[PDB]
Amino acid sequence: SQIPASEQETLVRPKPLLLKLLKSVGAQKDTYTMKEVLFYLGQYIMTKRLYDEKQQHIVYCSNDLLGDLFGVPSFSVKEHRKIYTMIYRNLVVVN
Ligand SMILES: COc1ccccc1-n1nc2c(c1C(C)C)[C@H](c1ccc(Cl)cc1C)N(c1cc(Cl)ccc1OCCN(C)C)C2=O
Ligand SMILES: [Cl-]
Repeated sequence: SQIPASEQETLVRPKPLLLKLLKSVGAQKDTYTMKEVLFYLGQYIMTKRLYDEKQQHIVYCSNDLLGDLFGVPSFSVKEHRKIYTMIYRNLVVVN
């Protein structure tokens, strides 16, 4: 819809700050798929309860490493294209 299914198959190498976050939720490796990166970031948000309990579409991250990563104090989980750009700040695509 917003995102082609093929995007999930993209292979990526996280930069240090993203790697730091991923290591708190998932197995370390040099190269991830975007399916993996997205899953792990989602799990990070859920475990650390960075979403508004009463307004669950909004992630609040100004008091968290995630805010440094994404460069925003908050965002909506519905804004998928924006999320991909924020993630892409922090990785290199490998091919
Ligand atoms: C605070 O959020 C919630 C609270 C309660 C329930 C759900 C959610 N919640 N909603 C969504 C997410 C979550 C959490 C974080 C897993 C993730 C998502 C959002 C942000 C990031 Cl960085 C990573 C992921 C996986 N996400 C999303 C983002 C993109 Cl760019 C592409 C597809 C996505 O999901 C498609 C639907 N899926 C459930 C199968 C959503 O639409
Ligand atoms: Cl933190």
